[PDB]
Amino acid sequence: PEKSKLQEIYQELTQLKQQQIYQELTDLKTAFERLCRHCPKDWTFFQGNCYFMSNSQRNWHDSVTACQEVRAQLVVIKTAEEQNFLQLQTSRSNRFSWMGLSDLNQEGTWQWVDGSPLSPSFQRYWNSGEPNNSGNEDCAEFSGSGWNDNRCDVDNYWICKKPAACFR
Ligand SMILES: CC(=O)N[C@@H]1[C@@H](O[C@@H]2O[C@@H](C)[C@@H](O)[C@@H](O)[C@@H]2O)[C@H](O[C@@H]2O[C@H](CO)[C@H](O)[C@H](O)[C@H]2O)[C@@H](CO)O[C@@H]1O
Ligand SMILES: [Ca+2]
Ligand SMILES: [Ca+2]
Ligand SMILES: [Ca+2]
Ligand SMILES: [Ca+2]
Repeated sequence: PEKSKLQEIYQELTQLKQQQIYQELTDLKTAFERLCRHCPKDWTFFQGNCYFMSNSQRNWHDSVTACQEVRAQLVVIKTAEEQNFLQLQTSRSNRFSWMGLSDLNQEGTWQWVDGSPLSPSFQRYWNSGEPNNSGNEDCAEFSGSGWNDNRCDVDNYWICKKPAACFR
């Protein structure tokens, strides 16, 4: 079967100035996954991943579960280019949307739903004066041209993300 041979490729990979060897290893792995670009209907393809801009609103927690139900994740932003792309989409659609970011576990400590912390290089995306935790806000949303922390129980459109697949 096809899905079988694919296994054989990832299998061999696992079985494979040192930082220079791994850097090229990442290039190779990426050159292959680059061939897998199938996205579910109505989803957007962007840099190897598929994004879904919901057509309805939900609170933050319900948005998180909505994404898991389609084998995806409330969008966790990894690069500046990704952030700018999403911000433009939400900006043009005039819709406030949730992202997988919150300081729920510990006020002030922003963390993505995949465990990773908010890097200082992303602090520039917050809107002027944010995050102000006005009335205890622990969830991030695309608001205007930047981010804003809002209440978890508020309703917003959301965005989910998952890797493009090799088979339809
Ligand atoms: C405590 C409170 O509810 N204040 C609201 C304002 O919202 C707060 O301040 C803004 C700047 C933002 O930090 C929100 O997260 C706070 O809840 C509210 O301003 C608007 O707030 C929405 C977000 O819900 C957008 O950010 C708009 O751009 C803001 O103008 C104002 C007017 O709606 O009412 C209270 O002061
Ligand atoms: Ca290379
Ligand atoms: Ca809090
Ligand atoms: Ca908070
Ligand atoms: Ca706020």
